[PDB]
Amino acid sequence: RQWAVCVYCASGPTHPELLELAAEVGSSIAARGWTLVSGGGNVSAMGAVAQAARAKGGHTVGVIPKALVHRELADVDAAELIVTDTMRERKREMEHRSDAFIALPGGIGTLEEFFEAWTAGYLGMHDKPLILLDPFGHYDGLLTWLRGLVPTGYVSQRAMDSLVVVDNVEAALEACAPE
Amino acid sequence: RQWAVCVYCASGPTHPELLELAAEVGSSIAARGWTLVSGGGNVSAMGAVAQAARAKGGHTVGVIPKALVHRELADVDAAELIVTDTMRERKREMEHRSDAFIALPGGIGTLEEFFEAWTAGYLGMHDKPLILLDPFGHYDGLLTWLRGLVPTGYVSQRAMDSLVVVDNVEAALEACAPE
Repeated sequence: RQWAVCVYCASGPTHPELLELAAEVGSSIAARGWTLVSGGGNVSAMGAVAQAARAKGGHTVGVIPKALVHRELADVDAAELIVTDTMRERKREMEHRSDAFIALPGGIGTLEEFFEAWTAGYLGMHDKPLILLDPFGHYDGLLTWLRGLVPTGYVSQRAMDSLVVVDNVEAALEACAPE
Repeated sequence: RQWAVCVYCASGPTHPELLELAAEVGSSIAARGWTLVSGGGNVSAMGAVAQAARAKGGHTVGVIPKALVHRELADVDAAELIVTDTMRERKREMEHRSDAFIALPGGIGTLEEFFEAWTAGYLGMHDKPLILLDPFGHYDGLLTWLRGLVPTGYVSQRAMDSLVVVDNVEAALEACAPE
């Protein structure tokens, strides 16, 4: 059973900075001998990360709910394509299959995955690393805003501190590595 | 069965402004003859909303994972209390029991809930209203950041327009009301 890293990332934009990020993540995961777990779609960053893992010989696991199969273009090239009945089952599968989590820039669907993984880690329901990887300032406004929730007690310092925020792929993967 | 409104909200702080808002919401839900659904805990805003609803003889439904029963002071005085195995089952039960959703100020756990409900509605998995009720600019920074995701295509204008953002209880409940 290879170490597995789950990547949550955009399903929409085709911006080169986004796709190039996602591709480097996918390559680097594969090059470490690690399995990539992702949303199993061939669009946007989700397509880019899995394609790049495969180009380097890496094992890819794609987990997609049946309702998104035609919309997010189910990744028929994943070595394991897991099609789930529901979206919550999709997230449970991605969690169960993975040893660490990386969130790349994305929109509301990425954010719901991220907040779910974060809250679960913080409550002690799993002890897997959660990395937010953002080289081009995508989540700057979100993080400034989350930090303002600490002095007012809505978010604990401990919750903030259990999130690993980095701007480069190499630091993201070091923070995901098996101890 | 009775029209049911789910209220996602803080589980930490005890600010009078927060507790007063959550109490007014619970009282006003019961005053309409509606059911309150919530995370079934007697802490912070979560406890204030369910206590206010029940105080006016409103039907209250609490949904809580077994692992939070102690730390969130499971609301055993609720008319119905569902104890689930997982956080995902918790959120599934809250969704299926409810006709409309209100998010009040909260932290990462509220944002987890809110972003999941938003995503599911946007993708067409339900057509239930989603209201963000914020009389004190709690979410101003989050909304400003989310709107900055629209011109670059991470979040559609359609997704933003889905959200009903209001600053008062009456407008929130009007937007949750049965057609």
